[PDB]
Amino acid sequence: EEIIWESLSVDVGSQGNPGIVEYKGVDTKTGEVLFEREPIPIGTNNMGEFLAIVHGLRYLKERNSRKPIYSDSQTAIKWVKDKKAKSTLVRNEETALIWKLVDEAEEWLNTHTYETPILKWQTDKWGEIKADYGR
RNA sequence: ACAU
DNA sequence: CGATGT
Ligand SMILES: [K+]
Ligand SMILES: [K+]
Ligand SMILES: [Mn+2]
Ligand SMILES: [Mn+2]
Ligand SMILES: [Mn+2]
Ligand SMILES: [Mn+2]
Repeated sequence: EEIIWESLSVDVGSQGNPGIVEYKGVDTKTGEVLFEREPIPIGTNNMGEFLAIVHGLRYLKERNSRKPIYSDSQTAIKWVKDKKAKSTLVRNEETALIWKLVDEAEEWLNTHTYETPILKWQTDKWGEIKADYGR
C-alpha cells in the first residue's frame, strides 16, 4: 500500500549477468548511501541481491535498528527466508569469490537471529527502488 | 506468469 | 535481444 519511508533499501548492480556484481544500501527517505560493496568480478543478479539483503540485516543488527529492508528481488527475499541461496551459477575457480561470499552469508543467517521485516519494493507502483544503479 |  | 530465478 504505502511506502515505509523509515527503512533501508538495497539493490544489486551488474556489468553482465553473470558478470561484475556490486550492491549498495540507501536510506529510503533521503537516498543517502549507507554501504556499498566493492565489485565482485563474476556473480549473478540474484546472488548480489541476496548478499545485499544479508548485508543489510547485519548492518541494521550492528546498529540496533529495527527498520525493515526493501528489496525488489522476489528470488533473494525467498533465499533469505529459506537461509539458502539456490543459485545455478557454476562453482569453479572464477566464481569462487562470489560463492564464498554467498556461503558465508548463509552461514551468518544460520548462526544469528533478527526480526527485520524483509519487504517487497513494489516497483510497478512506486518506480525503481532508491538503491537502484540506473543502469 | 511473476520478480529481476 | 540476452541472463537469473520461483
Ligand atoms: K526492478
Ligand atoms: K524467464
Ligand atoms: Mn534489484
Ligand atoms: Mn551454501
Ligand atoms: Mn536495480
Ligand atoms: Mn536495472
